[PDB]
Amino acid sequence: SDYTRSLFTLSGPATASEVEKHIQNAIEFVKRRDPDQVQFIQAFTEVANGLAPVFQTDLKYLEIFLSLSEPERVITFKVPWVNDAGKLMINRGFRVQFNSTLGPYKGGLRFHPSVNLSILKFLGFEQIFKNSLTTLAMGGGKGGSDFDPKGKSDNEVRSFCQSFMTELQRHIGPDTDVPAGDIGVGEREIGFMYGQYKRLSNSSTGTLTGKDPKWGGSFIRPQATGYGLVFFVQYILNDLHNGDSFKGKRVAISGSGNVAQYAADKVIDFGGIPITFSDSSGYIYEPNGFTKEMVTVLMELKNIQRARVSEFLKYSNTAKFFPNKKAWDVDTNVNVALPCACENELDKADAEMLVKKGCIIVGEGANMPTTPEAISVFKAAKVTVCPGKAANAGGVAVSGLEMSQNSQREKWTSEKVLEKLQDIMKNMSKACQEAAAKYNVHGDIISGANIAGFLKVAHSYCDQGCV
Amino acid sequence: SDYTRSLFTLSGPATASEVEKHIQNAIEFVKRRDPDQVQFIQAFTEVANGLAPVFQTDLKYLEIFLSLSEPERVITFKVPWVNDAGKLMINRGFRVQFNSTLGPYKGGLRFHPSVNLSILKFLGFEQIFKNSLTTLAMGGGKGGSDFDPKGKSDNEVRSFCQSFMTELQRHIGPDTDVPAGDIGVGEREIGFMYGQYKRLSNSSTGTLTGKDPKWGGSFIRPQATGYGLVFFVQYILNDLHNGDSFKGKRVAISGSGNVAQYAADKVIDFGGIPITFSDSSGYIYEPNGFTKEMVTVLMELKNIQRARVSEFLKYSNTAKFFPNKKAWDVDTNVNVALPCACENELDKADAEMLVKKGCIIVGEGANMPTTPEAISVFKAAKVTVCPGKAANAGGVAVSGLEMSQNSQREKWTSEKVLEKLQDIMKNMSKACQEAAAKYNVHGDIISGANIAGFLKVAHSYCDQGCV
Amino acid sequence: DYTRSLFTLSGPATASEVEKHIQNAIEFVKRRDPDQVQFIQAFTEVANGLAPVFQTDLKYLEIFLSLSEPERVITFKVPWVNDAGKLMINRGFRVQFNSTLGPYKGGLRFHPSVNLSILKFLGFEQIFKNSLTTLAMGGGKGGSDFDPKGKSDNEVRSFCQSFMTELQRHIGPDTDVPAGDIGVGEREIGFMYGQYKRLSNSSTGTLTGKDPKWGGSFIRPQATGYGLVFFVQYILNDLHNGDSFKGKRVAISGSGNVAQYAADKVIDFGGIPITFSDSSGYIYEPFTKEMVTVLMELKNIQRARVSEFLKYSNTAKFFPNAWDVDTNVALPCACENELDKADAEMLVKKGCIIVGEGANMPTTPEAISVFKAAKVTVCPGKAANAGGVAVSGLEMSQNSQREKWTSEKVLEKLQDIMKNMSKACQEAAAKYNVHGDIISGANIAGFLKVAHSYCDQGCV
Ligand SMILES: NC(=O)c1ccc[n+]([C@@H]2O[C@H](COP(=O)([O-])OP(=O)(O)OC[C@H]3O[C@@H](n4cnc5c(N)ncnc54)[C@H](OP(=O)(O)O)[C@@H]3O)[C@@H](O)[C@H]2O)c1
Ligand SMILES: NC(=O)c1ccc[n+]([C@@H]2O[C@H](COP(=O)([O-])OP(=O)(O)OC[C@H]3O[C@@H](n4cnc5c(N)ncnc54)[C@H](OP(=O)(O)O)[C@@H]3O)[C@@H](O)[C@H]2O)c1
Ligand SMILES: NC(=O)c1ccc[n+]([C@@H]2O[C@H](COP(=O)([O-])OP(=O)(O)OC[C@H]3O[C@@H](n4cnc5c(N)ncnc54)[C@H](OP(=O)(O)O)[C@@H]3O)[C@@H](O)[C@H]2O)c1
Repeated sequence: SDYTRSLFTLSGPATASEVEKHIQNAIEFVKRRDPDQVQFIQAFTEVANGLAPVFQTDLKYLEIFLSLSEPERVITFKVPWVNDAGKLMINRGFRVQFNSTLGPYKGGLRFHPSVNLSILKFLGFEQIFKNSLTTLAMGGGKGGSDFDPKGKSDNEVRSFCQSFMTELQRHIGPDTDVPAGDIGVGEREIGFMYGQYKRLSNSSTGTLTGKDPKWGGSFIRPQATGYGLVFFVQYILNDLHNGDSFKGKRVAISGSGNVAQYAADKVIDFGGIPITFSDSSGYIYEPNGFTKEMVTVLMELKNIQRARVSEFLKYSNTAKFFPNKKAWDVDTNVNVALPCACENELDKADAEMLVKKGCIIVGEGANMPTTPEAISVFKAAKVTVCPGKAANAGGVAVSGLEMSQNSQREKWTSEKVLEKLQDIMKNMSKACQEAAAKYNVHGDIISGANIAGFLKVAHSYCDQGCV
Repeated sequence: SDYTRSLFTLSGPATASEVEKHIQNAIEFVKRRDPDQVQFIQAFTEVANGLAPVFQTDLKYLEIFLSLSEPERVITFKVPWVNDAGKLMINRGFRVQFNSTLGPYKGGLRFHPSVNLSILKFLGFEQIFKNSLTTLAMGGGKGGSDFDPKGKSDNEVRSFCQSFMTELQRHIGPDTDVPAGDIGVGEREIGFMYGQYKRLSNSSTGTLTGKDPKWGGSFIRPQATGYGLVFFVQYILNDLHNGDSFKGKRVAISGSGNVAQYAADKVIDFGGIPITFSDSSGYIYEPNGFTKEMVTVLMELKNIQRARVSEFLKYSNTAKFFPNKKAWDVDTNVNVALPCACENELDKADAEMLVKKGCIIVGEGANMPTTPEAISVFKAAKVTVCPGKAANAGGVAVSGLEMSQNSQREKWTSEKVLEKLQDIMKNMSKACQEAAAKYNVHGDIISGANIAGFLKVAHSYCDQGCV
Repeated sequence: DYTRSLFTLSGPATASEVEKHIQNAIEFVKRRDPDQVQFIQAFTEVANGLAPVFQTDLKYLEIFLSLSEPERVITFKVPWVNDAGKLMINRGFRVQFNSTLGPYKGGLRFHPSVNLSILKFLGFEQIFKNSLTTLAMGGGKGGSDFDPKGKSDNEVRSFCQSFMTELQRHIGPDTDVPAGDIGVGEREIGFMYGQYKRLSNSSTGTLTGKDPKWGGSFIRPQATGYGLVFFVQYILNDLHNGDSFKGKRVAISGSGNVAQYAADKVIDFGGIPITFSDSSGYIYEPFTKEMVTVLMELKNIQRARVSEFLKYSNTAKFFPNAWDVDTNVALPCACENELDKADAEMLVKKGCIIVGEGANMPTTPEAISVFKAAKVTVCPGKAANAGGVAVSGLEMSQNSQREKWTSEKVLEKLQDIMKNMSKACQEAAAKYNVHGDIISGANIAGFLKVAHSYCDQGCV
């Protein structure tokens, strides 16, 4: 029942070495088209290599992957605005509308002086497949500006947000493109942009996500990524570790932001014991673990005071702080590791420590926390690694549930949103295992997440005539 | 109260003979407007004759009926496309937007060399009143082209589908007109047309039904018509036969396609015993019935092997095959007959056999299976006949549920779709019973389906000012 | 100035200070687009030509910098199926740079070399060339890396239709009117117009370069050559005290459409075209209208060399491997950098008083210094070869009026555009204290009309 077979030049099975040669030809082609987009080339390389098992079954999938690598539409535009000194400023705005096969373009907006086309293309490309994994009808996109919010008054941010949306509104809509927040775009910016969009469009629709619950926002948004991480690991523990669970397990958490805080809260609900938190200055350790009340104290320190983790020692006599050390160094048995801080935070040496300390599963809350060599250590040790692209998708999944609520003109209760998120992570975990088994890398959830995300997009793309 | 009375020339009660004359005047008027639309004239005649009891209460309903017989909008358009040899081809495309009183125009697309305006008008006119019966907010329409898919490559169908949708997209939309599949338009064509519509409109909406579950499709689509038939008959048995049920009932099913297969499955869920299946070559018979396992084997033979019913004897020692005979000929008591093969399959002699064999109810899975002379035999014998326009509407009902899921941006589970389909058939059966009791006679479900479908449109038409 | 308070830089500056500020502007442009080599060079060259304006008020350098950011750039995937039935994906672009003076206007280029940096450089320069025409046209440029060579007519048709299926969403008669360029001629304009009309369900002037049977204009082939002669003639009257082409021996380089029709209009003005050229060599006849027709037919149908025509004229002489022929007005109409320092000294010694550029940048910088010292006026190409874009604007006017003009009416309007363009260049040169420098005057006039209008409109 393949109606698009004739369109593709490459076809049929291939050996592993043949597939790498074809992947190299694809990477070179991407290089020639965009010679200096370093981040985008690297993202294409990583995703392609993660799909090698699929390409071995049929090389047509590599051709589909290459055709998806070209964005459907990119809009770059001048943004004029007047600052509080009365001077004209000009910034660059972007919206990369990468793929809409499974639904409207979906993806955050980043306001940061480092923003450029290469960065937004790399984030938008990966966003296609993370959004695919949520099982929701969402395509992939990303946008933003080189506008730097730092040092700017509230009114200057309002002026820029209004000018930025004056152009962007022409290209977005509730069934077309639904942007969201990112670095530099939080509740303040989403509100300013929503007001401008509503005024110009003369409509109240779900054209942005991350909105305040008072006007179209959703519950569980702050907790989504941390909770979704724990839901995913809990389901992987049951399915792959023969009925195991978080109950009674000591959990080493890195990071102390929203992902780490709310992952800790859900671990406690499941009976686990979170023992560590961390930041760039060091890590704190509670030998008998953190309680919900203790996590609340930490949340106030990080979210209100924006303090270092060492400050928690003022509130707990049992807590110990270790400067310039990672959470993985803690001297105690650790049964579960949840890196929720930043990319490359868990390296080869960290993985070797955790294996000896008794770690059975790793759950990635941050993006690409585990180094390639650390993943090799865990694979050899038979320690399951839950990939971030599936496990940390709770935030975008709730963004889709926000679109659903706006489409339904109904605000769900917090309990209903939480049930929907857990069920999404349940279905996502099953899809990863099934994809891994079908392609003969059983138990490789990292491969299963790459395969499941890509294949739904690829098959639908051919269903739709490859346009 | 009555706010439109002054608008109508015909009014008031009328005798049966007066109504017969007025129907003739209406038919002649329809002929003069479209002298050579043979199928449309016949469709207008058959629906009109089924509504005589309503016209006897108030002739204004005949004037409303005549006004509904003129489509709100018909669009015909040239469709240029280039075949695989590089030669320009021109086909004719159509969209008959017949009525939108109860909701957006809803109806399938047919690609077949026989397609013309008269055929699409007859299907679109009748579709108004079946879609009304689903209780859902759907109008009536039909479209397609004289394009002949036979002998065409996948690429040639893709080329035609894109050019066809290039024009059609201008006249349809999620709140305006939602086409679907039909003969010559299956998933391949729905996929190709959806991709083109998405590209031109720059939107992801439920503007087509019959979509794949990966991008906006619904569960229960294969099972919808067979399940809905059994749901409808079950409710008629409870309401009209004083708590009767499918439990313990021997069910003679004709046909061996999708309707027959899934009707048997739902019969088993309700405790009935399906004893027969049939095709053009003959019928097979199981004295003690078919199990779900036996139906599964039959489904594989028909859907994959494309075999005849006789092949099933290879898998069952209890099965018996009778060549060149109808399922109604089976020598055993039959309590329920479900004709699911084709029009006019159950004639006067077959009905006389079925009454003597103990048949208490007939449920039409196919279109017009029961001949007029067979219906008279059933009426005298007090055998309930469930009209097909209500009993086989499960497919269109699920298409409405697909629109609901797209509007809500939420994919329902199989179980939720099935419950909603069952509730639709419950309210449809109650409405048919109530209309028959109020206007013609208790237990005449055929009259009740004609009346209930028409009156919801007619009263809504007057509510809306007859525009 | 209602916008004075908006600008950080203000007030007069010395020549060295302007050089410092221009360098700061260039560095800012590089960091934003580090690898857009052609665009950086384009920003640099245009900025240096405006240094006299910047010295009067640094506000203009800040305006120039804000103009260097496109209003809108759209890049899009173009899927199409070739004659073998295989899916092909190409990249399409539309750089909508500036709309201050009117709808975005600029050609479409289909060539494998096409990329964002090139289209930005052409689109930026197009803003100021279109401003010089005096017509209400902004600046833009677009195209695709699609390569027409080796493609069948049907493959070009399929690509053009898919390309326009996306492009139609962003263009329109009052919004953006694309045109042809390398790789986009009558064939492609026709295919794209058909797709646009079908999707938009309208017949409007959203493309220029259209066939006269459906919205096209006369004088389209002849515009650039005719406009060059008009511009030089008006400069001769204005700056050389009533001088004219009549009786003047005209050394013309090249043998394309520009050189041919420039020769035809030179003859109409009473001048004597003495030279033509090709890459293999140049011919010199101590030519008539009949001879030019033969030369055009021989070159345009046979695709022959100029030497082949020398067999057809006994008076013609061919020199293998145009300024070198010696005899008692120079019009370079062949290619860039064709006129070097030594050639300028040759021509000055031969007595040439005016140079008219039909090609892009024919005269080297060192040659311009030689002509400047000799007081030989050089008419910049960006004004003199703008006749094609001017007639494209006249095509928009005819479409807006739903009236097809006679050939005579189109030609009169093209001539009047060049009369007003030459005056605007001269007056700008006088106001900024470089009298007779038509090159600077063309740079100044094109920029100032956009910049002042940009401030009038609130700098949005
Ligand atoms: N929706 C989401 O939130 C979401 C979803 C998927 C992935 N992610 C990824 O998750 C990470 C951030 O999660 P978040 O939202 O909780 O962000 P956040 O609020 O910035 O928290 C990040 C935490 O990591 C810490 N950190 C950074 N570098 C570190 C290092 N080298 N060693 C130890 N701690 C370090 C930070 O401490 P300092 O304050 O000292 O830097 C902070 O406590 C990023 O990688 C992000 O891309 C987030
Ligand atoms: N499924 C739906 O969406 C839907 C909805 C409403 C109404 N219907 C109607 O229901 C009927 C069947 O639908 P389906 O989906 O089951 O189609 P199908 O898959 O073609 O099955 C039709 C069955 O009837 C048999 N048949 C045809 N002519 C016959 C004859 N003269 N005597 C005995 N058997 C005969 C066919 O056997 P052969 O292979 O020998 O022909 C086949 O097994 C048609 O009237 C259709 O229009 C279907
Ligand atoms: N035509 C327009 O609409 C237009 C408008 C504005 C500006 N221009 C500019 O004008 C220039 C030429 O335009 P065109 O219409 O004449 O193009 P064309 O019709 O292709 O003719 C160009 C001619 O120049 C010749 N040539 C190339 N390099 C040469 C060299 N080094 N010495 C002598 N001759 C050389 C070529 O001779 P061969 O036959 O041996 O190749 C060719 O015949 C280009 O720079 C173009 O951008 C054109």
